[PDB]
Order: sequence, then C-alpha cells, then structure tokens
Amino acid sequence: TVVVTTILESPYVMMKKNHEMLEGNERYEGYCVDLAAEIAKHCGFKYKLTIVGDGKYGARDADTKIWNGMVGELVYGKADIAIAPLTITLVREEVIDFSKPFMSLGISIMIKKGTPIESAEDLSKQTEIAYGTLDSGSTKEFFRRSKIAVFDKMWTYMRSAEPSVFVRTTAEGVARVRKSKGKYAYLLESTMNEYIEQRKPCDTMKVGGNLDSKGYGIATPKGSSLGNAVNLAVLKLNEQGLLDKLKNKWWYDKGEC
Ligand SMILES: O=c1[nH]c2cc3no[n+]([O-])c3cc2[nH]c1=O
Repeated sequence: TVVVTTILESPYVMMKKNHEMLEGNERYEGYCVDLAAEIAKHCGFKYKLTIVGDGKYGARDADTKIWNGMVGELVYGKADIAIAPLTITLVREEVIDFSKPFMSLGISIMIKKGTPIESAEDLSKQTEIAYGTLDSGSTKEFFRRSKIAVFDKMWTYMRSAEPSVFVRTTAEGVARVRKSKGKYAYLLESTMNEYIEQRKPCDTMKVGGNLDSKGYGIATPKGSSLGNAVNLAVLKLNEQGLLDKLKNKWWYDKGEC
C-alpha cells in the first residue's frame, strides 16, 4: 500500500460532511481525491491517503535547512508520493521529482466586486486601494526579485506601505479583500482566486492576466519506483480530457455563483 501525503486545501481535499461514519480514503472528497484514484488506477497500486502532519506544502528553513510540509515527508521517508496542489519549483525539484503539471496557474489579482482595478499596472499607478501578498512565499519573492518596471514599482510600494499589506494566511488575504470595502486587493494563485469567485457571498472577482506561469505536479522521491508511471498517467489524463473535467466539476459544477 502506497502512502500518499496530501493537504486539506479546498477543493483539492476536504472532509466529507459525514466523515465520522467513514474510514480510510472514504473520509475525503475533492479534486485531488479523484486524481489520486485515477493515478492509482493507471499505475496499478493500492494506496492510503494521509493528511500532511504539519499542514504545510514544503519549504526549507534557511538556517537549519530542514524541509517541512509534504516535501519534508517525502525526503525523510514518511510518505511515498504527494498528490496535492504542490507548485513545481526549482528548490523543491532539487530534492524530489515532479510529474509534468496536472494544472496550470500564476499570480493574479483578487478584488472585492466593483473595485476599479483591472491589472497589475492599474494597481501600480495608484495608492487609494492598498494591495499585498502572503507575508512569506514565492509570490512575495516574485515581486522582491522582479526587474519589470511595473512589478518593481509594486514591490517598492508594498515593502513600506502602512498599515502593513502582507497577510499571514491565504484565508486572511481573502477575508481582508472581502471586509475592506474595496480598499484592498490581494495577489495570489489564480486557481484559488478562481475558486473563491464561485463561493458565496459571491463578492470577489479574479482580474487581469496572470503575472507569471507555474504548475502543480505530483511529487515522488529521487529514485522512486513510482515516478515514471505517474508521469505518463498525468499526460494520459490530460489528453483524455479528464483533468479539465475534474477542474470544471470542483470549481463550476459545484460552484455557488
Ligand atoms: O507553496 C505553495 N503554495 C500554495 C498556495 C496555494 N493557495 O491556494 N492553492 O491551491 C495553493 C497551492 C500552493 N502550493 C504550493 O506549493
């Protein structure tokens, strides 16, 4: 039985309402729950879903150099594969292998409906509406390291805006957009931004083109006997139209807006 690490992040993995009456994999539902079943079928393995102990994706402490999250669970042997919306990045790929992406995404803008902002350039050319990102992570780093004039102007503003425009969690970023009466715009992954829009009170919108391009991938340890098959399975499901189908199902068929 393959041990699958994953993360409770909607709509990827969520507890079914009647989870206490159930056990094992049946306790969960979501895009990644459906994906794990397809990947297992196509690779021929039995598996057990487990939620990542510390509830994190995967980052390496700059001082201690220890890996936390799902990446940590793979490099320290606690799980055999990670099936979740784990972004394919250079630092992670140095230590684990990623399948080809199963979903595309990029940095985007979340506004409270009615905010007169349509792009990153709009935001950079004004100060009435504050804007920020998660206070740690790649989105913040994107701006910090960018050489593009608009993005550098945005970084300059954000780094010294008061009150602080950075938030501790994704949920706080969403709540701040919702409760700031149009005076705060949040930068985050387009997939989450698209998902919010679609969730009641239906008061947020995704605007502008993505500012970068990335992808989520299934992760396995270096030398894993699972890597090759998992990678072919993702390509097959994309070509059969199944990945698009799952995305449409969890974002729109189950949408409320
Ligand atoms: O560092 C990460 N950060 C992530 C933040 C996310 N917010 O909404 N979804 O879905 C997310 C997926 C993420 N995946 C990552 O690997």
